Amino acid sequence: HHWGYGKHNGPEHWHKDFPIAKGERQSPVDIDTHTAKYDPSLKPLSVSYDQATSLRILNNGHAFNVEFDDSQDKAVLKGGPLDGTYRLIQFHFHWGSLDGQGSEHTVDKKKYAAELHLVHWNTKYGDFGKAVQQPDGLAVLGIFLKVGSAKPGLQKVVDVLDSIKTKGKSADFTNFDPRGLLPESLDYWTYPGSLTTPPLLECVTWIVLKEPISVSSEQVLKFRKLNFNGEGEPEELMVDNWRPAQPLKNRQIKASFK
Ligand SMILES: NS(=O)(=O)c1ccccc1Cl
Ligand SMILES: [Zn+2]
Repeated sequence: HHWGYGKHNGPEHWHKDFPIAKGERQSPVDIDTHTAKYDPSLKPLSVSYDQATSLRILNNGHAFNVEFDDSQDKAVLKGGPLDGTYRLIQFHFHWGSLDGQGSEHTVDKKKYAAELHLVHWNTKYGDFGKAVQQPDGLAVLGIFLKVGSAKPGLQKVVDVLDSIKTKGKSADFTNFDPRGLLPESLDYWTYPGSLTTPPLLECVTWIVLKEPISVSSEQVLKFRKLNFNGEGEPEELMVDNWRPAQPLKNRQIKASFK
């Protein structure tokens, strides 16, 4: 049936339903740190998450989304390479079956244990659905996770996962503050790319932070106890929900730092 991450419906199949899978600005990519070019004209990123309103967390059968109220300018991203204001609509993760894999972007071929995506849409296009139809419609902030010490501001997410074990379950998830997921530094690489899941629209400015956050072994362990299937189906653990690195082709990765 439909796309997933298994042997029969995984990334090497997606192009059949989604020919853009082999397009010119696909994500994720390997970030060759020696080839990315310092661009002294990029500004500092501006993450304004003080007023963020989270609503809900949901298992959509590929990952879990923590969803925000994006009907006003309450949590925005601006600056960096971005023109205009992008509102936070959701974040999710991609993670592995083992600590040695899980991230979508890689750094000099290094795979991290998981990668967080904070998904924002350009408010000149009025909603998320219109933004994805535009070459500068989305801005995703990518943050790598490595396993070491626990990240305290992730724990509230880890502790609700038992309640959304299977596809289609959701749970109320208000008053969660995503500034607790950020690393200290905001140095980044940026390039134009795509959703890394179907429909793989080429609508994203990717902003990937150099500095990983660390989470504990028990934290990422809880991610791996999720299910891709729906309740009362045979259990397929939700792991390795990451697309591998795609050809860079005709793109340059720019760095905010030297
Ligand atoms: N993995 S991703 O590219 O951030 C993504 C996934 C689903 C919807 C929107 C986006 Cl930007
Ligand atoms: Zn993602």
